[PDB]
Amino acid sequence: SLTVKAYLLGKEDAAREIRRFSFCCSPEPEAEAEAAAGPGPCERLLSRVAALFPALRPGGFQAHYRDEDGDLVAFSSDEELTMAMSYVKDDIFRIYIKEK
Amino acid sequence: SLTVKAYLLGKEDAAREIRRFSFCCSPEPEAEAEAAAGPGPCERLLSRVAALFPALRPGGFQAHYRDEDGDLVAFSSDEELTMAMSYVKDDIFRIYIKEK
Amino acid sequence: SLTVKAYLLGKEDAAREIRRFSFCCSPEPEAEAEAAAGPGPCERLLSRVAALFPALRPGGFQAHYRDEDGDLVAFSSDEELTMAMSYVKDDIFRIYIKEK
Amino acid sequence: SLTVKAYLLGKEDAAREIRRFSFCCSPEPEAEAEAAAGPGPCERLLSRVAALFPALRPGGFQAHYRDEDGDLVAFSSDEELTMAMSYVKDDIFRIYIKEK
Amino acid sequence: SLTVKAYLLGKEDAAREIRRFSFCCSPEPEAEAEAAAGPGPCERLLSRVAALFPALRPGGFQAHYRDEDGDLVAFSSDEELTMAMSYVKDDIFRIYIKEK
Amino acid sequence: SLTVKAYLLGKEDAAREIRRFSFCCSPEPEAEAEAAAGPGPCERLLSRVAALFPALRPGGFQAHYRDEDGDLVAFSSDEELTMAMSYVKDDIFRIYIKEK
Amino acid sequence: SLTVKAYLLGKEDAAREIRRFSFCCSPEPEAEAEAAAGPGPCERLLSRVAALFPALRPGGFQAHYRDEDGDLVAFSSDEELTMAMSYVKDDIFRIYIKEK
Amino acid sequence: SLTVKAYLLGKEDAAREIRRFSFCCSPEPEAEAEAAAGPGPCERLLSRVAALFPALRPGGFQAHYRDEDGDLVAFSSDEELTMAMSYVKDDIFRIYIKEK
Amino acid sequence: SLTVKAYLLGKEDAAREIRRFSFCCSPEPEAEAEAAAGPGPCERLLSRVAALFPALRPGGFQAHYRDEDGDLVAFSSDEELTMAMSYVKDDIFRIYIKEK
Amino acid sequence: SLTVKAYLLGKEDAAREIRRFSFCCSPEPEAEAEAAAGPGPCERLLSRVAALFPALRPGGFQAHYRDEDGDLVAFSSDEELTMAMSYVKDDIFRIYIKEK
Amino acid sequence: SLTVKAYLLGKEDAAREIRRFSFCCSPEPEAEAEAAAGPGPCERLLSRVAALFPALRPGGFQAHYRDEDGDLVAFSSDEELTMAMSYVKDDIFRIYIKEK
Repeated sequence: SLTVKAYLLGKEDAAREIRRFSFCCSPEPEAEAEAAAGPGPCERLLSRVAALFPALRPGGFQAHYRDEDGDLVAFSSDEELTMAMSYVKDDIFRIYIKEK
Repeated sequence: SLTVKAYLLGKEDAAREIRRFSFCCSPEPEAEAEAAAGPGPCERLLSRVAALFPALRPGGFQAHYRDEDGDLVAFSSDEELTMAMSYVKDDIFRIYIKEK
Repeated sequence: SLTVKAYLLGKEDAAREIRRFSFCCSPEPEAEAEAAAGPGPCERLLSRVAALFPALRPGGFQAHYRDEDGDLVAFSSDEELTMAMSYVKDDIFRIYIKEK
Repeated sequence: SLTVKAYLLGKEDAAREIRRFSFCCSPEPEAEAEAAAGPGPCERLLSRVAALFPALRPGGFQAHYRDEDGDLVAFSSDEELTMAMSYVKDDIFRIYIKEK
Repeated sequence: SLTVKAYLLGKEDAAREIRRFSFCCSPEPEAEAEAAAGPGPCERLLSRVAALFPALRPGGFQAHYRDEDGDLVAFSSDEELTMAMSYVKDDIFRIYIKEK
Repeated sequence: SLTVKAYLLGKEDAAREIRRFSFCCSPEPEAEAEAAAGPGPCERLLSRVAALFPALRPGGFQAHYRDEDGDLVAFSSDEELTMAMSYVKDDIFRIYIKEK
Repeated sequence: SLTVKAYLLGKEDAAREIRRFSFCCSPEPEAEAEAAAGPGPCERLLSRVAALFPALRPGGFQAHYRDEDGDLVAFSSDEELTMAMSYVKDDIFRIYIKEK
Repeated sequence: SLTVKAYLLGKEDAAREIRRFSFCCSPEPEAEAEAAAGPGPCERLLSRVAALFPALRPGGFQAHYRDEDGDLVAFSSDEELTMAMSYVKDDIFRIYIKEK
Repeated sequence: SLTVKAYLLGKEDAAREIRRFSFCCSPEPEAEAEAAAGPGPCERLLSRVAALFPALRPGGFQAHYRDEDGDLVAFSSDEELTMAMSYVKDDIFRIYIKEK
Repeated sequence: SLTVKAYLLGKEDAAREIRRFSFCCSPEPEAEAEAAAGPGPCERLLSRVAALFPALRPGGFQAHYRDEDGDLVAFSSDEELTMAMSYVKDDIFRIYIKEK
Repeated sequence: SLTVKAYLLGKEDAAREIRRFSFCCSPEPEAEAEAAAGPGPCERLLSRVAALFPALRPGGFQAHYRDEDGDLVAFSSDEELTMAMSYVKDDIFRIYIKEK
């Protein structure tokens, strides 16, 4: 299991709302194309953040993760998630949520 | 139940009058053609706003709702109402009333 | 018993006069059509505010009550009164009186 | 699905009315010549904008879309629509409606 | 039994009112759909906090609980309650009440 | 018998006035609905504090009692009184009186 | 492997969006003219920045890299890339993305 | 029930050992002369203090209780115990144990 | 399960060594006289503290627990343990170990 | 793998030397009694700290780990190690080394 | 090639002398036991620092490297060097030299 921490950013980049959800270490929830048609972790995470942060649009936001440099990188692909977890050594995945 | 908030706009787009009414989560009040002859939610809402905002014409106004972008979209169809509620996560439906 | 507080608003929305009256928890003062011909609480309240606030017209004013959002909603129906009291938990009903 | 945003322009090129409609990602609604006799997306869009913007003529208007440069290009062909969508990366197609 | 401590937060995030209630270790008060139609602990807690904190709206507030990091996470689901109790080792469940 | 000590709090939460009254260990003074219509200890205590602390409103105050944590919990129910006495081992019930 | 960091510049030369991608130390992805018809690294990088920075045009931007002096040099040739990497000693290639 | 706290005093009247035992509010444990032959509370208390404070003699000590003045009064009679409890209002009986 | 925290006291009553062990909520480990011949929790705890605190004698020490007053009470009976746990609300039992 | 961080403490409890070693998540290095004769993790860790901290005795030191309270608990048993790791969520095990 | 930067520390942990040397990416300079009899990188580095920092003893010093936490870890084994380089992403290995 891997708890993912999300940080909501308003206009002054100030923490509006905080919420976390339990995630599986598994690559993807489903295997069939009826349930995985390419993505998996990204589409899963972006789903929870939507229901968790109703303050903004359901799918009208980008999640930005810090890199080795610290800069924000708006991720939106499973390939980018596998990389983002490579940074964190612990079982906590922090990310910066922003509404488009 | 779903409370619908209406905002009256004069000439300077300034809030003239504020009023709310309790609405049902149901699709339509009646089923017979004697009582539903196509519309339902739109005709119902537009009815209340008229009696609630006597300051203007009874049926000589358009209700504009914000979209995902924020822009105003003068709705006047049930199909447009079902969509407008899809935006709001809460049980409060805000709309911008304007007299023609 | 339920004390109703009224706030008179001039031109600058400034408290002109303040006055309160004792009201009954009962639905309506009378039952016969000779004394209740539809309304009850609204017609009763609007009656007192008139005699209490002679500064303006007797029946040429609208009483606006705050909602869950805080916005003003010019009430003028018994059905709207029962709802307005649902907001206040205490035995004090505050309202914003304005002359038309 | 693809929401198309339209902007009405008066005399001072000022936003008169705003309205949006849900569109299909599909090439055309119908395949038979009885229902597609050459056009498809253009004729479909121009149909909605007419019913949506009754303020002007039903078919006496031209829809202008921004290009790579930003300039307005009055489109009126399906071949031009497929190209216009190539600009927008998102699922929102903005266009400038003008009455002839 | 499990005593739940709630902390009311005004505008300056200062403790407005403090109140506690005795809760059952049981999963849910009732089993029938007439009495449990999905939720249980969340709907129960949120019910008490409403009657306990009349200072704000009855159901117009979000309860935020500290996580392993300490950040506030506005919970509103039974699945989130079972997790929140997993943090506290004692028989005291602290939470931060905020009115919407 | 059980002596109840009350502490009056001004603006600086400073002890304005101190007064005590002898109470009965009994559940309620009366049994008939003409004399007990639900409450008993709360309504009894709140009655004395009013006559004892005329400095403020008769029934426009809340009595807050310390819990196991020490925090103040504005009680106003008999069910809450039976619990408050469970804390004190002695025959002295201390409480913090505050005018609304 | 070599991570390339890109910096998006608006109108005030302020960092709009940040995103990184993993690159190969290899000269070119493919060798055949069907896949390398002259360029290689430039065309590859400019491809990613496009998909990564959809905020602007797909191929309507120039990437500027700092020199020994620090000044910006809009590169757009493989010969210029091999040189740009000669500056950085680490495995991180920073560049300034600007939309034309 | 009544918890009795005992304080052991060495040579410098310093608290050597602390220990408490649960006592009954009842006058005497037994009624028959085979079990009550005059004393009751004194003989009972002095019994526990012996087993509790083995540091000194089993029955070679005197228990001194504070009076209204505060001075120590070596009690050793049931008649003296009933009086000693009359001082304490709470359910805690403190006494000063000293070995002869 | 119940973790018991022990505090070693030298000559200056300063924490020499700290160590904890997991205990069972059960009354006693065994039931037969071959394994319970009267005691149970006391003999069990005093056993662990010995092996845990080899700094002093194996069975030449007394464990003192705080009471309602805070004073130290050298316990050495199962009847005293059941009482000591009645103080702590949590699942942590703190005690002051001293070598005789 | 699990990196264990050790902190050397002189006379003023000041960090004398810092050193870390890579450990296996496995229960024990060996299974045979020739290589595991009861202990495993404790004997393994205490072995490394000795070779790593030659400043003091090889086996004349105690490693103290923080608990839930924060206090130091001189561990020296495998059963105590499994518990110490239960505190840390990450893959880093910190401990306070002290020479006897 | 890999340049190793060393920092000399006096009494006030102030940078006394700075010096760097070019190192090989290779595991060890020699393979024969006449030239590698176990160590390699450590013995090589410690050799240069000696000739480079004649201010102190030739082999009477310890080199401390920062970890993931930042704390100093006096390394003196090849196994520790391979790990220290794993931290630095660049081709620069910084270390804190201290004379024993």
